[PDB]
This record gives sequence, C-alpha cells and structure tokens, in this order.
Amino acid sequence: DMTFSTWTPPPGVHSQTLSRFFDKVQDLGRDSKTSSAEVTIQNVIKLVDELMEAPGDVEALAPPVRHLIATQLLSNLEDIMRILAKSLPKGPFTYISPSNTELTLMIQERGDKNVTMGQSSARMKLNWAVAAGAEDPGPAVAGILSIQNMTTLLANASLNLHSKKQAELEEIYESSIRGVQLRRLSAVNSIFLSHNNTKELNSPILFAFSHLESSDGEAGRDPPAKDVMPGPRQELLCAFWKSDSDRGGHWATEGCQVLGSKNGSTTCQCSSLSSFAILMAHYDVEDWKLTLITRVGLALSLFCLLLCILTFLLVRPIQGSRTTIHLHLCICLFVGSTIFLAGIENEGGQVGLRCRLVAGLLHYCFLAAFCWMSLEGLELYFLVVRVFQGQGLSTRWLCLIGYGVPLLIVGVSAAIYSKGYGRPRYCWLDFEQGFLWSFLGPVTFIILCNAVIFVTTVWKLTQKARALTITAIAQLFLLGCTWVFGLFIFDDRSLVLTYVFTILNCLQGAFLYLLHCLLNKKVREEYRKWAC
Ligand SMILES: *[C@@H]1O[C@H](CO)[C@@H](O)[C@H](O)[C@H]1NC(C)=O
Ligand SMILES: *[C@@H]1O[C@H](CO)[C@@H](O)[C@H](O)[C@H]1NC(C)=O
Ligand SMILES: *[C@@H]1O[C@H](CO)[C@@H](O)[C@H](O)[C@H]1NC(C)=O
Repeated sequence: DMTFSTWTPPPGVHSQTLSRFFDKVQDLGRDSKTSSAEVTIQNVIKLVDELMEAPGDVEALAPPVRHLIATQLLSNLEDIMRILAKSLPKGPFTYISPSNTELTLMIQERGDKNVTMGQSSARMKLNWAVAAGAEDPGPAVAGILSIQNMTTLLANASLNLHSKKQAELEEIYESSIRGVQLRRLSAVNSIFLSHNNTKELNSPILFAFSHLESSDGEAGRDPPAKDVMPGPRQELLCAFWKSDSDRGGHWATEGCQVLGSKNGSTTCQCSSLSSFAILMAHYDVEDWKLTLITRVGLALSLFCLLLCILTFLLVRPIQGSRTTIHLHLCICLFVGSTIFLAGIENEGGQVGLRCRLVAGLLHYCFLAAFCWMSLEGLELYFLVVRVFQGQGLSTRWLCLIGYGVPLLIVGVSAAIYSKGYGRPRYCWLDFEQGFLWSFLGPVTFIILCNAVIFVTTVWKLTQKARALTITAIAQLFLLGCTWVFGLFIFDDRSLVLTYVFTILNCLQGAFLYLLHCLLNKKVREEYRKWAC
C-alpha cells in the first residue's frame, strides 16, 4: 500500500501512555495490508478507544498541552483515513467500534449531485463538487467520524467568542460575560473531504447532528433522544475545533448557525468543514448586585423610617391628619426600601413571578409615597385656604387616595404592560415599547398637581404654615431626587451615582425623622415620658 504517515507526539510533550499508543500505531502501519486497510483504520480507532479507556498520565499535563494532543490526534486520524481512502474501492464504508465509535466513509466519482450521508450520529447533506477536490483528479473522498469520550482529552476546554458574537451576547444579557463552561451533546468529532484545504466552503453545507444519551441499557434499542430544554443563560452551539497558537486549540462557532432541533437532532448550516460538535454551553455571567455601601445605607434609612413609624403610632399628643399622612408616607417608604433590599437583585435568572411581583410592589410603594406627599401638600393647601378654621380631611379618604390611586395606576399599567415589569438584570420596570411615557405620565401629572398646590399655598400665604410649606417642598424635592438617582444606579458602569443614591436615602430618613419627630417638641416630651 501507499506510505503511511508517522504519528508523533507534539514537541515538548512526554507521556508514557501516549508513547505506548503511538508505538502500536507505527507498528500497525508498518504491518498493515492493502486488504486490511479498512481493518487498519478500525484497529487505529480501537487503539484510540483503548487510549481513552486508559487515560494514564495524560490528565497530569497542562490543559493547553492536552488540547494540542487532542487536535493532533484528530488531525492524524483524518490524515490516515484520507490516505487509506484511495486504497479502497468506490462505495460507502460504515463501521461501529465495540467502544461505540462510528465512522462513515463514502467514495464516488466527481459530480455535483447533492449527497446526503450518515447513519446514526449525523446526517450530512453536501454538494459533491467539493468532495472531488480542487486539484485531485482521483475519486472523491468524504467521511464523518464520531467519538464519544473526547472528555478524556477535551476537559475544561476553552471557547473563543468572536467580537461581534460577544457584542450580540452582551446586548442579549445587558452586561459582561465572565466566561463559558462547555458541556457537549454530540459525539461527532470529524468531517473531512479528500483534500486538506477545507477552511472555506463556496456553498454552505447542512448537517443534522444527533446527541447520544449515555444509557446503561442494551445498545441499539434505545429510543430517539428527548429534547433538552434550553435555559435562559445558555444557548445551543454548532461549534468546531480550531487550533490556536497560544493554547493549542479552542472551540469556535463563527461560520455556523442553528436552524432547528427535534427528534433528538440539531440542524446546523456551516460555511466551512472541520471537527464539528454540538455544545450545550452554559455562560457564566455576573449579576448586578447591591454593594455593601448601598445595603448599609438602605438599612440606615429603614431604621430611621421605623423610628418614624413607631413615633407616629405611639405618640398620642401629635395625632392628626398631618401625623397620619407622615405615618403612611413613612410606611410606604419603609416597605419600598425593604422590597428593594430583599428583591431588587435578580440572581442570574429569568424574569419569574417573584421578580415581576417585586417590580410591581416597588412601583406601588413609589406611587403611594409620592401620593402621600401630595396629600400632605393638599392638606396644607386646605388649611391655608380655609384660613386655619380646620376639620382637616378624614383619614379614610386619605387612605383611599394615597393607597388606591397608586393601586389603580399600577393595576392599569400591569394590565397593559405586563411584560414591562421585571428585567433579567434587576427586578424593576423595563422601559421598552413606550412604557417610559406611560410611567412618567402619572408621575409628571402628580408633580404638576404638587407644584400647583404649593405655588397656590405660597401665594395665599403671601396675602408657621409657610415653614410647613417650605418643609413639604423640600421633602418633595428630596424624595424626587432620591427616586431619580434611584433609576440610574443600574445603568452606570462605575457605581459613583450609587454613592449619591445611598446618601440621598440617608438624608431622606434623617430629614423625615429630624423635621417630623426630633424637631417636634411634643414628640421629645413623649420620648422622655417613656424613658422616665
Ligand atoms: C468516558 O470515560 C471516562 C474514563 O476515561 C469516564 O470517566 C466517563 O464517565 C466516560 N463517559 C462516558 C459517556 O462513557
Ligand atoms: C475546570 O477545571 C477546574 C480546575 O482548574 C476543575 O476544578 C473543574 O472541575 C473543571 N470544570 C469542568 C467543567 O471541566
Ligand atoms: C419526532 O418528534 C415529532 C414531534 O416533535 C413527532 O411529531 C414525530 O412523530 C417524531 N418522529 C419520530 C421518529 O420520533
């Protein structure tokens, strides 16, 4: 037969088990027969099977060395199959190893017929023109090899993501990717033509790769594979093995695309030919998490609001409409901050029911606190207009307005934009599909109402209540500034605006407690009465 290639380890690599494998490869190639060429190919495949079954000291090597060895082994297997392919007559050649390694070969004359080959692991529909070769005048050579336990060699493999592929993935996930963990599905490991120049195809070729299930039952009787449910943080790879100058080799996905997956199969279309395999690759991505600074600041604001609520609940001299409004505004702020601490973080998952509920209650607590501030302004207006006679406004109407107007707004918005609640990064509203206008509508309308109320109250007072109007205006400004800076903490790469948001929460709690409780004299007298 024709001269066989000498199989050598990669330079600088020492391994006794691999040397034992290559010595048998060389001796078999020395003693191979023309009628045993396809036997020689199967024997080489069985030697690969034994090498997998006896990993030895290969795993003790560096991963880049192991990947380089695996690339060399698959390349040599392609070379020896190509060499002995011309030694075989025309026709298909299909063999299954006792270690369940499938190899398909096919020899036909030159032509442009659409040829669909494959038995179990894969189905390759290719144009036969490229199988003949650009310069080879002999019969066309093409084949597919599938080996199941490259995990012996391809452990902790690396995936090189293309720049535009990274840009698309980060647009999909809306932040950076730490890395990729690779879990393959198929045993397909080699697709080759007659000539070695298969780096580019003038026409894409379709493949139907099936993924074997490692069942412990009788072989050949298993049903077709059940489809794996795709998760949020994972997408399906029609990948190939490409050598690398720095780490031996890596997985790559460019030039290939996914078309569908059913009956235990995945349909891929590729612009080139190489070692193809289907990966079920989970992407490791960091999730936006509140910093310790922000958590401590929110805890301090919660403490201040708790002191406020206890004071407004227990100090009996100060009971009134203003105290009721401050009580309920502090309650809404406390509940909103508690929900923010407990559920703004989305721990690297999809937008579930809990995340959507957290976004809904955050919006409700927002609108309720804002409407209770508006109620405080409205009662100041009513007090000034009636020239301080009184009777206020009943707490039942106050609780209807400040807890039902937000309920109506949130219910309507969640009935229209149910998909706009919760994001994969944080449990807060998403402003796509015109949700920004529908969210700023009620907010800007109540801002306009508050501004009208405050300017009318100031105008009426110009013709102790001016101090209350100033305090209400400053409190509204502080709450609005806190919320506005609470919307830009998620976007910013450098969390310097989170410092401002934390400081604004701290100042909001301190402002409420100082102005409404500490600077109050009846509150202090009640405090010393309790502490006596
Ligand atoms: C493949 O063989 C390795 C040992 O070399 C073993 O750890 C692994 O579980 C096997 N996997 C399958 C699917 O046989
Ligand atoms: C990746 O390699 C590390 C050792 O660096 C090992 O602890 C870990 O189990 C490996 N994980 C996979 C999926 O190979
Ligand atoms: C393959 O699955 C589809 C449903 O996705 C089913 O309609 C079809 O009958 C199945 N065929 C085989 C051979 O399992």
